[PDB]
Amino acid sequence: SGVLQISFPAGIAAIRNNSSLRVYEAALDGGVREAQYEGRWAGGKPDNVIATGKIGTPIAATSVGFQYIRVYYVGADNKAREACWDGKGWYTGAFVKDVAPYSSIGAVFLGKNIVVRVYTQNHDNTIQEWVWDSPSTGWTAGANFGAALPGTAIAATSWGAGPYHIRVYFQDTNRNVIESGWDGSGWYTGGLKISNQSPRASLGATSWGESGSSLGIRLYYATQDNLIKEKAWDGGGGWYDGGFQQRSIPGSRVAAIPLPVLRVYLQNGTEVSGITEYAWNSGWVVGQAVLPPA
Amino acid sequence: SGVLQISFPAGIAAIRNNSSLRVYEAALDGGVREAQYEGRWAGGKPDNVIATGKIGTPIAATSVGFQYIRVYYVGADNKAREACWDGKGWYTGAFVKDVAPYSSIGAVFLGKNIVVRVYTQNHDNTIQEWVWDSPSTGWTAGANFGAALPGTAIAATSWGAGPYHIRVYFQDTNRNVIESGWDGSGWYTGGLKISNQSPRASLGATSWGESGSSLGIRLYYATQDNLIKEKAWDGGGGWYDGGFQQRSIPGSRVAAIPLPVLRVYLQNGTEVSGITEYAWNSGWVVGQAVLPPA
Ligand SMILES: CO[C@@H]1O[C@@H](C)[C@@H](O)[C@@H](O)[C@@H]1O
Ligand SMILES: CO[C@@H]1O[C@@H](C)[C@@H](O)[C@@H](O)[C@@H]1O
Ligand SMILES: CO[C@@H]1O[C@@H](C)[C@@H](O)[C@@H](O)[C@@H]1O
Ligand SMILES: CO[C@@H]1O[C@@H](C)[C@@H](O)[C@@H](O)[C@@H]1O
Ligand SMILES: CO[C@@H]1O[C@@H](C)[C@@H](O)[C@@H](O)[C@@H]1O
Ligand SMILES: CO[C@@H]1O[C@@H](C)[C@@H](O)[C@@H](O)[C@@H]1O
Ligand SMILES: CO[C@@H]1O[C@@H](C)[C@@H](O)[C@@H](O)[C@@H]1O
Ligand SMILES: CO[C@@H]1O[C@@H](C)[C@@H](O)[C@@H](O)[C@@H]1O
Ligand SMILES: CO[C@@H]1O[C@@H](C)[C@@H](O)[C@@H](O)[C@@H]1O
Repeated sequence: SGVLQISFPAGIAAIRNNSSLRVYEAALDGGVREAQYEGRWAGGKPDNVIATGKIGTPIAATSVGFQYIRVYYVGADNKAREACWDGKGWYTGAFVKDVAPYSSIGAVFLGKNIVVRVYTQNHDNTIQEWVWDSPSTGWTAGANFGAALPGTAIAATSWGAGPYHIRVYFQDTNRNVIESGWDGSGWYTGGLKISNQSPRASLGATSWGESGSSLGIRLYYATQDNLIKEKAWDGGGGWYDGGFQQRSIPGSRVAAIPLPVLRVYLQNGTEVSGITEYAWNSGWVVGQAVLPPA
Repeated sequence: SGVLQISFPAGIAAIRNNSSLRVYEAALDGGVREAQYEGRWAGGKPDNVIATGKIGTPIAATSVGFQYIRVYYVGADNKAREACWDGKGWYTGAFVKDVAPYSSIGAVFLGKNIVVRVYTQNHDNTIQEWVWDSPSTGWTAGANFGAALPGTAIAATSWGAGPYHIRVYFQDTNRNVIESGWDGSGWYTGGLKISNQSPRASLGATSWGESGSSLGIRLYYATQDNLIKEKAWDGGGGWYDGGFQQRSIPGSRVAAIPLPVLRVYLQNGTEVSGITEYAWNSGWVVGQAVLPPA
């Protein structure tokens, strides 16, 4: 066990391809460790580092199956960087952007083609989108959502193609959790608002289905009491308070992968620094008490 | 603006000569910054750095008036190090000791001569005493309190001249806050016990008076739900829950300087990452909403 090498609190990101999972956790030296679920849990060790950022790096991960994985982290040079998987080994990606030293990161693949959005916080504390549509044009600026709380968590999810549907959750300068939305016709301010939350309260999103009845979105958020709670959206909506409620360590990040393998990853104190998996199976249960390298 | 350079959460240390205060706060690049109170608050800026540790460095600070100041921090190499003041300018101390990567620091002067104790957590997770008695002998290993919780906070306070009195507060492997005492005739387990507290809950001790009726000890500590509360010992005895109960950011540190200039420093989310001063004046009040560099 080298669970004590895991940060307290760690940056956490999670992806899945069917019942194959990956969880990316921050080591306390800035190392971004991969944990693998392939019918059992492995990795999280020093030889599972896919890159090194600064101590306290946020992690954001996104994928198209396991055909393409992209993991985002912040270096000690206050630049967001990118680790890449294209089926035959990890490599450094072209994504390099200056961020506020306290910036969080969100990232999404758009549809089943290799199209990427990354959301970071500028020095001026605005949320800026980064766009990759193809190699010819490379990384460009997309939308800037304006002033956000300095240090805000940033949580992004996408579903659909033609058009793509994107939601980005972050805190405004009055500590409210708000939502930036895109459905093909410009960015708007969404229906989701959690009033007057804790400064830099952690945020995690997942989504499943398509626009209409099948659609689901879950947004996991820190309460001022070191709980992680859940806002939920299904089909045509009405945001509501979901059943997920769990005690966490102060500052726990949270990451979610979607139904039908709905899992939520946080730090609740197990083995001190270890990450815990919660699983929806007609009700919340302990999916795995502590992730590798425990 | 400048206050956004302070870590979230930040190591905090405080000392005082009469009504002259010094507060040491960690910048989010590991910078150890000095705020000064000389009838008004100043400092906290980049040209007030006295030393640079790893991001999330703990800070311990101890003084004999303002004739002698010692400030302890952890470097990027997992070595606890010292910045010194002898009344003529800041220099690098001889104290360089290996520490677990997540180690805290407690440090005390013993009496009015130049005698120092530093408490750290070793790689094996034991609490280690470092002894400085004179130049002839230099830094030596002292007592070892055994297994502690990996990443425990460490708070240390001393009073008295001969015998010297030392109390060291830290978290055992069962998450209980416990006390190591020295009254001149060997170390013992003290009466202070705070059962099954949050793994690595912050800790801050001040003491005043002398063994006898005039003795004060105040131990500030973090609760599971982001309050800082207080354990109080007055002269003769009986630990009691103190009046001091404030809301904090997740993982806020706490530092305190003794009555009759009793002030508690913590991070409650004012200007996001600013340190707030509480004052004792027949009841707890706000003394300084936000410390420099804000
Ligand atoms: C062998 O390939 C496995 O699956 C890939 C999707 C990556 O997660 C890689 O780190 C892992 O070793
Ligand atoms: C081919 O380019 C690689 O993958 C693209 C989808 C981007 O993530 C890019 O930064 C990376 O270098
Ligand atoms: C049409 O409403 C938009 O899409 C839904 C899926 C929700 O994200 C809602 O808050 C948003 O405003
Ligand atoms: C049926 O309940 C709703 O959807 C489930 C998938 C869970 O997210 C639950 O917390 C939520 O209230
Ligand atoms: C049946 O296994 C459940 O689903 C897997 C895909 C993992 O999330 C595992 O930890 C969980 O117990
Ligand atoms: C004389 O040596 C200086 O003062 C002593 C009290 C110690 O703090 C030592 O590390 C420092 O270099
Ligand atoms: C006499 O009791 C000893 O000294 C007191 C000042 C307290 O620190 C107590 O916990 C300790 O065990
Ligand atoms: C009687 O009041 C006690 O001593 C004061 C000096 C404060 O520490 C207060 O919180 C404590 O309850
Ligand atoms: C006289 O003013 C009070 O005491 C000073 C020594 C400082 O603690 C100051 O911030 C506080 O308001």
